[PDB]
Amino acid sequence: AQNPNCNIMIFHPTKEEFNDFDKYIAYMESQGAHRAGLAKIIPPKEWKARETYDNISEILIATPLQQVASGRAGVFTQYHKKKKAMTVGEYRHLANSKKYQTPPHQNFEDLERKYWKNRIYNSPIYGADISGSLFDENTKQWNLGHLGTIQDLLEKECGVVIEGVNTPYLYFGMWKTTFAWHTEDMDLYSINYLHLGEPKTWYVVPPEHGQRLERLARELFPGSSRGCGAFLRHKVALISPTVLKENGIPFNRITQEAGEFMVTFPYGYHAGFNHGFNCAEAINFATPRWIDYGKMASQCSCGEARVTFSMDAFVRILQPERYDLWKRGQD
Ligand SMILES: O=C(O)CNC(=O)C(=O)O
Ligand SMILES: [Mg+2]
Ligand code: NI
Ligand SMILES: [Zn+2]
Repeated sequence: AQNPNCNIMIFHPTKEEFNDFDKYIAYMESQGAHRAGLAKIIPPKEWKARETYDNISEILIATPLQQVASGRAGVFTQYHKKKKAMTVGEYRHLANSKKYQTPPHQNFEDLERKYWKNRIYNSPIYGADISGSLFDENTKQWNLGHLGTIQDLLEKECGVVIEGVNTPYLYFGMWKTTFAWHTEDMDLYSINYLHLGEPKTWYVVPPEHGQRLERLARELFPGSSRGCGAFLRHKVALISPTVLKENGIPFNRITQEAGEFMVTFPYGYHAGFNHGFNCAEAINFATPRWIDYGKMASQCSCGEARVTFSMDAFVRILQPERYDLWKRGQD
């Protein structure tokens, strides 16, 4: 079996190998990359996402989210308080302010230490889940706005024809902005490209061990667990690497830098934080190997997780028994 220790793999495709997205994902899995739950792909040196970022300040963050934490440094929840709209120019200036900027630090490890020590005492502002793309339309390779759609994958594999669309989202981060422990909707893959700015640190649990993380989370967030059978779908719970190590949860960590892609694999729990002002673009995708994960994916039926138009159809076709009780939560 390839990659039996479930290490995060880093790939360096050639420009020739960067032409066929599906085929390269299949290659990475042939080498065991999915066992980690997360892979890093460094694009060929010849490739560019776009010519420059020189006009990005005019993008609007309609609903910036202030991420307020509750709990202890290693085990906390975050709630998202909606703030007034601001441009990316305004946001970048805010990120660079004395109140919000990255603190002095020696290296990524010292900054990771400062994050876990001090995250809970601050409320950074995240511009998340903004529909859009920063890939140039003339970028033909690994353009996250030109991927094959999940609906088309389901049609190719299963013959069924469903409504829904699949588009990318932009994320504007600052120091301490946080993504809580989660898998993707319907345990899809994701791909994330860090367009510009400061790094993003990721933590991931191998898919084969995801249930271990879930069991820990029910012990650590016991009232949340009683309220919903899939509360990690709410995307509010954080657990530090120290706490994971204390409880024997297998995980890995890696830092993504500007210009790099990350791929999360089906049922690969992940969480992380931003080091400073940055902009990432991400989208869900499917392969044939996903279909079984989609059939088995948990769902939030408490009604908090409140999910997309397109996820309806996935549930309806792959999980017809759930369909009924799941859409009572989403209506
Ligand atoms: O970049 C972020 O804040 C969160 N990204 C993801 O969880 C992802 O790409 O799957
Ligand atoms: Mg602009
Ligand atoms: Ni994700
Ligand atoms: Zn729920």
